[PDB]
Amino acid sequence: NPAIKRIGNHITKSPEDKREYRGLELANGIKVLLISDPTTDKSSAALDVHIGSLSDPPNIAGLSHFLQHMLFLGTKKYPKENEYSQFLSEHAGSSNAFTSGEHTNYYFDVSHEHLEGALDRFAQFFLSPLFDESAKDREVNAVDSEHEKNVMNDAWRLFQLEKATGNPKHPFSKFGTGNKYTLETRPNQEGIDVRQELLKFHSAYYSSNLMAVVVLGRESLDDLTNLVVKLFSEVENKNVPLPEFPEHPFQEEHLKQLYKIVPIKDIRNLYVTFPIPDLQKYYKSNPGHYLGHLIGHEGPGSLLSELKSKGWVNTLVGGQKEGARGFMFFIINVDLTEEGLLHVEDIILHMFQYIQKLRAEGPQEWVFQELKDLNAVAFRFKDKERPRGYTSKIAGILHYYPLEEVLTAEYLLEEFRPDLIEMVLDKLRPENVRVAIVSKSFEGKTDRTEEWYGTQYKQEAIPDEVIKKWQNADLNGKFKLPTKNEFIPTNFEILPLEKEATPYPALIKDTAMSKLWFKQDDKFFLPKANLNFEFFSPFAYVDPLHSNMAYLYLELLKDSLNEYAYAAELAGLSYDLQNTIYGMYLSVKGYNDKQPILLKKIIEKMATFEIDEKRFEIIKEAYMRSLNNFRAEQPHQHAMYYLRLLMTEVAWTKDELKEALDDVTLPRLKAFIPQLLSRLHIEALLHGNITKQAALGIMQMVEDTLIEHAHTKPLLPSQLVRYREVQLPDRGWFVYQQRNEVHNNSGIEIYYQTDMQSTSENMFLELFAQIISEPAFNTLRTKEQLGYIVFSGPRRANGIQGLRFIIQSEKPPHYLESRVEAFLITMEKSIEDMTEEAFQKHIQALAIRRLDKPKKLSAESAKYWGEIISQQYNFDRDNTEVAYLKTLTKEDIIKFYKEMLAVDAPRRHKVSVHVLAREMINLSQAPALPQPEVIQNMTEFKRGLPLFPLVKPH
Ligand SMILES: [Zn+2]
Repeated sequence: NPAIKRIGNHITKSPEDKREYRGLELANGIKVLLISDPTTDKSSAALDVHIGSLSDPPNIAGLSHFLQHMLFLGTKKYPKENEYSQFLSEHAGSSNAFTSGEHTNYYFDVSHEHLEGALDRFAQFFLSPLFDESAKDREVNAVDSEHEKNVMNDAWRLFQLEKATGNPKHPFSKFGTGNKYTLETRPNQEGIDVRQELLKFHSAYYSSNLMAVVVLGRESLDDLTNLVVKLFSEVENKNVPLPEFPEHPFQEEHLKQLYKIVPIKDIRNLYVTFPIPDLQKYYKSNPGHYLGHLIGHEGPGSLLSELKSKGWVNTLVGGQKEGARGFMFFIINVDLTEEGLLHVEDIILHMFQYIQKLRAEGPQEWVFQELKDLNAVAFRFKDKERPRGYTSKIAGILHYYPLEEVLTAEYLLEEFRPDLIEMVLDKLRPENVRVAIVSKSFEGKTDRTEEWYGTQYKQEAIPDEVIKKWQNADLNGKFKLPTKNEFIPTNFEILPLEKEATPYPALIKDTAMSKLWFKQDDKFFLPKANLNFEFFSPFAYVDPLHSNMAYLYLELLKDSLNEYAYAAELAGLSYDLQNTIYGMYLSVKGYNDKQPILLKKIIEKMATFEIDEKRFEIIKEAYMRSLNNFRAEQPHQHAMYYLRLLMTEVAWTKDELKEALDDVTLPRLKAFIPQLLSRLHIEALLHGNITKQAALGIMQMVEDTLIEHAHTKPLLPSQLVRYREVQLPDRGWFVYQQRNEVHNNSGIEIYYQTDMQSTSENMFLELFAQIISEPAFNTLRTKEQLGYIVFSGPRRANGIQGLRFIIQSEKPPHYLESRVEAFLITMEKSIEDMTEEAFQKHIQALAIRRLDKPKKLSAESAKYWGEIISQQYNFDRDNTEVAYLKTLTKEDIIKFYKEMLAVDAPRRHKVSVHVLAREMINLSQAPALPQPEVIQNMTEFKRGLPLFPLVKPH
């Protein structure tokens, strides 16, 4: 075969991985991985081009990102602007892409029966894209919103600020997103033909030698091979040299520098950065991760422990951070308490003290050995990935590793390299340090402005006196290396499937205190389990004050277990613990071996909790800011939030919570906890590598612990009250209007309430949503370009449902309203004009999506958990609902549109949330809308309306 340059030897995989693999290099240089999974419901492909933003023309920032957007909008073989989206949508698929500095990564999934058609359309992106003039003029606005959305976001600002403070000559300094100015206005002004620059760029850099492809399907490896050779060997090889960046963006003049930065949110952070060489080639020893593991440790003896005890920091991140081919960074990032903010010099001294400890002890093979063993176990028992993410991830790493090692390369450690460890450790020195402090206290004291985001900051030399103090850091006896991790699992035995084992969770305990749902894993056979618990107390959400206290309690509890639980975390045993409107939620996930130990500790801790006053005051202060910082969330997020407040029976606002927070004292909190625990109901799902007897024991152990230490008594069934959704009146339209003070975009959510969830009402809604899904995106974004964010689909809450539209835009909400209304009328015509085959395609597409099997335990657990917390308990829901779905007709959907959704629908139930921005033809005809009732007060609104029933259990 002349189209294939070489075929891969065995691709190393986990012995638990039933998927089949073959690696190839095509004659044109494309590295390929083929994955055969005859069980998969969705097939997938991805292609990664080893070119990105760092290669943008200096005079056209964002070109490669723009290019990425434009490949979706038509090729020579498939010139219809949305043929790709529409094909994927009509075949249960989805696509996306991303542009980073050195990569452009495209990926899709689709129903397994339609891989070839999806893959063919896809391949044309890399052969002959149209870069249509009309589409270019429109899509540039979507890139502009993407950017607009990021501008007042603290992370993006910091991201670009770093680039702005290094060598300006370095490609690292480039603005990667682009916007209307960089991609249209300035280029027109400078006489540039952007369509030619896209063609020029595609031609020069989209070369086969820089591409890697991954394809996953039901087909055999042989069949997948022919397929890929067929569609991809015509991609042209231009032998483009791979861009490299051997010169660090941070040279001498950029070291021993301090940056004082004003955030948008009220946050307090410190970023310590060291420039380091490119460690990528050392992947078999991974010295930077060895050091990140230690410097970032959260257990006893760690840097974070001492910083916490001193009341200076709460969280810490440490380790290596990617740059590009040629350079990397090493970082230590902490948040700051109000004291911490006054002690940055000391915090940083402690950092250099801990680093000095590492020099003193030298490289530790036992530490390396441990990281190795953990990674080995993690790889062996890796959860089976969803195809779309998997092809994308592997396509990226086909560029860095031999074909035979792509699956293992990022997991298995091979080499102990004390030499490389000392080499990197030698870079972590004060003379090589960069320091950034983010705090509102710098407000008004800054003299520089980063140009792309507007970030206010100040730059100073770190004084030599301060550098010297850091350089002479003695050994602090508070810092000890971590000890052996006792949570490392050793028992991976898969218990044989019991005789009375069930396909769905079975109710195996139904007492006044406990409802225990159980299922032994019959699918995945990895030594793991998920243990989920809902704790109900009417006292977790009875008022704002108690809602605050439930939160602080659990935050305090997690803060207190952190040192102990960290070992468990590294050993693949994690837990999740948060307060809810009904109670408390606890999830323990991971290797089942040491699980009961961690679970017992959490419950013991809950029931015998002693609060540290210093920890209390600090966490309370952070929570204060956290509530306040909601003002800086995105407009569309505000819209969703306000709607959730409006449609739920009981809901405390951020203002209400914040106001009540000043009244939370230590005495009150101490009194609250035993009250909260005094009466409970526990509903649990125990699912995985466990038996009925172990499950009964785990459950009973949780109860017995609560009973012994907290004297927990049962709740009454009548107390187990779920909240209802507000029942909107026939033909009603309500508008609630608010302003976002931070962002200069508007947000809108439109909710067309339909009826109670129900087999029939569920599938009417879901099928209509399926049909309008792609056209809504194509119409409201691609054509009309209202915003980057355009979403439509079902909304489900409290047993009720309806259709929702969410948009974030530069246009005012009342304008968005008419365009969404104009769009609905178009869909009605579209359903009338659509063929029977086209209609059945949509039924078939939704069917595939609903019946898509979970590939890992947690995904299956999640399905059940939904059935359980919604109190609907409909475990066979998918087969049932798909069967009903298949009997539906074009006529049925049209009747449902006319009765519930159309503008003059007799049972239209419409509520709109308008979030105004900070400073506030060729188009289809929008219908005239009625005068809306403007909601002035959320409480009056709820009082004046009925409440829906709750859904009856299955
Ligand atoms: Zn984008």
